[PDB]
Amino acid sequence: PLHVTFVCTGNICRSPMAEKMFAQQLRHRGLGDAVRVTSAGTGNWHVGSCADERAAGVLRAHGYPTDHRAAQVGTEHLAADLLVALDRNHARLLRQLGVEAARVRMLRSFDPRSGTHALDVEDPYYGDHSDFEEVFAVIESALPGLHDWVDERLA
Ligand SMILES: [Cl-]
Repeated sequence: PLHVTFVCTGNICRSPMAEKMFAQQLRHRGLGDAVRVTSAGTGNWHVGSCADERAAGVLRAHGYPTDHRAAQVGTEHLAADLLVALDRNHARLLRQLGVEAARVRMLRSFDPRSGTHALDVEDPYYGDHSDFEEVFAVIESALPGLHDWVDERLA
């Protein structure tokens, strides 16, 4: 059972959205039981909390699940086959956490339009609904490449 996890700071906005969106797609693709998808944060001040409301609101609006319980990065996540970081600071930390460079990758690097220098997924925490809608757009735009990665592994 392949294991892919998404990582941001608080695990209440960006990472949780990626997790659910990806999970959903995997389900549509009949790959539900082949891949395990989670998300965790580098910080510990939101641990156990539900996903940010504005985040849930956008997921809901697009028909995605919103059930979520924030977790801090732990042994569980550090053991995933692929750690996907939302921005480059998350990437730096997972790296300092012991994960080898190759198992750590930024979400946008999977965007089919991405260049060599991956882009951060801007944090929408200090904005409103539209900002999360934007983040959804950015994430949706990146996931396809993550699917290519999964397909390859499952083969
Ligand atoms: Cl967050």
